[PDB]
Amino acid sequence: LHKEPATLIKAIDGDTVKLMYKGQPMTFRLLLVDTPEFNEKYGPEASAFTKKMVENAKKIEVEFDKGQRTDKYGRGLAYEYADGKMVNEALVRQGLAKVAYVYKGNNTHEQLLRKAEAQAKKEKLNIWS
Ligand SMILES: Cc1cn([C@H]2C[C@H](OP(=O)(O)O)[C@@H](COP(=O)(O)O)O2)c(=O)[nH]c1=O
Ligand SMILES: [Ca+2]
Repeated sequence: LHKEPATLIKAIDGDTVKLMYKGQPMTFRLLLVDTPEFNEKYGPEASAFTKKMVENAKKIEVEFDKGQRTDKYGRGLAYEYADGKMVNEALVRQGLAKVAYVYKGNNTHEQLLRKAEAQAKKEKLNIWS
């Protein structure tokens, strides 16, 4: 897999974001994770987390997996990085997302995220408290 550039257009919530990619505005849905909706417990915390991580970064990148690049709603499916640090993994590590929606052929970073979740659960963080 390889990283590609993008720039923030606007934060949305824990697992979606509006980015410009190849010069076009797109809503991205982060691969392999599920954050609570804003309406839910830890929703606002997830959204604040990704809003901060992505607004403070100098360099946003997206990395597509080997499978579908867009979902049925036209959302881009990617791993997002903020100054080299994967937002999808950071959410999981902090107990602000569950590993979820693991489809075959778009699951390159599955084990990486599961290891993060195991550590979040150990530490009883947020969703796991
Ligand atoms: C993360 C992800 C979600 N989806 C679809 C499945 C879910 O369909 P339904 O809308 O039918 O439940 C929806 C979940 O996204 P949200 O968790 O953002 O709602 O997005 C994919 O198709 N591929 C993916 O990789
Ligand atoms: Ca969600």
